Amino acid sequence: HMKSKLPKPVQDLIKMIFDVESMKKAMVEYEIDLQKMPLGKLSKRQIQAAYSILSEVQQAVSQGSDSQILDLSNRFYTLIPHDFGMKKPPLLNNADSVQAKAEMLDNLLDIEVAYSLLRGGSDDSSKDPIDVNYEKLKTDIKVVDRDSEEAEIIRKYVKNTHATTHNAYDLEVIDIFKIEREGECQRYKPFKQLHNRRLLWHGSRTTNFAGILSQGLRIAPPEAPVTGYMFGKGIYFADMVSKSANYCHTSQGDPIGLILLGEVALGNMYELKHASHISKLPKGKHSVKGLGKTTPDPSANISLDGVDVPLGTGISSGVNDTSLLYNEYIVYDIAQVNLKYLLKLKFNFKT
Ligand SMILES: CCN1CCN(C(=O)c2cc(Cn3c(=O)[nH]c(=O)c4ccccc43)ccc2F)CC1=O
Repeated sequence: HMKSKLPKPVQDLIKMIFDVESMKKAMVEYEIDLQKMPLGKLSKRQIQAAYSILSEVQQAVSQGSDSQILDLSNRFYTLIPHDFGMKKPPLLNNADSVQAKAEMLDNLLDIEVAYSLLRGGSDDSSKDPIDVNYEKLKTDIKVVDRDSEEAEIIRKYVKNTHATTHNAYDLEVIDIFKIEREGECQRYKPFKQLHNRRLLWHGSRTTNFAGILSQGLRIAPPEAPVTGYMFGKGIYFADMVSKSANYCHTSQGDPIGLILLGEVALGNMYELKHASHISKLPKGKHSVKGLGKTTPDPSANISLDGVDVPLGTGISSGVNDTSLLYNEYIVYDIAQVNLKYLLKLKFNFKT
């Protein structure tokens, strides 16, 4: 094949996110049986059906027996096969069980998209598959120069917003990509001049990124249990890098992670201290802010392309009885997100 004229950083990114064995490695981390439910048999209607059984388990938990729960728990394992041998699998009887399997199915949606791009489309041996797979993302990815002003601001955002409670690792920036998904700037047009636009982090495991770059950040479907998400079904962002970095699910056994910097149109924020499982905002509000105990210093805010970057050092917020150590931002219309950067990160675990 022609050998591909993309920059080396962009080529390594494509290999990373379209890695088939990584998708399998992620599936088994959720205790899925690849014998019964391999990567190829995975589909949206099975995932949605599973979500719905998870919604029924939510219902039985909210109204209090281990007899009826058993049947609902078993129907879930019927739809998404798990690896337990000749088993008796563990019972899904609490809110934690619901949250955990919801977060798995979230990931399965992104893996299904990644794999479907991989096995859809055309097969040309005279093209480098790196280029082939790059085109399927429908995203322009360019490497940012390490000396540029936007690189300096971004590295400072990474540097200044690592939390003391997440000090089991620290982060090096390897590559900074400027990204532009097809049609997203057009979709963002109604919110482009809205007040309170903020450049915020979103981390995910690397096996979600083909899905994210092709489909954008999305809302979990109607079938998903709204109780499974702290502030309902929306797109979640953080202003502290380490909080988002945790959702990469790096380890000593694979600490290369990817993280997004997106422009989020927050507008009039509906501020909350504790969990609230809503499927729609109250009138006049464009986002939810989960109020952190700590927050980046408001005096140290900086502008990048007319978007506030909250890159100050973490200080006290003056909020008392909150569930959240750090801030959290949720939007409930996918048109309120414009993804601007993607960072490849080097996790230095000190444990
Ligand atoms: C089905 C696709 N999907 C559902 C998962 N998703 C989210 O934004 C999302 C993400 C999380 C977890 N999470 C997360 O994965 N990354 C974060 O940076 C983050 C920051 C603050 C709070 C939660 C975070 C929890 C619920 C969610 F809905 C976007 C998304 O595209």
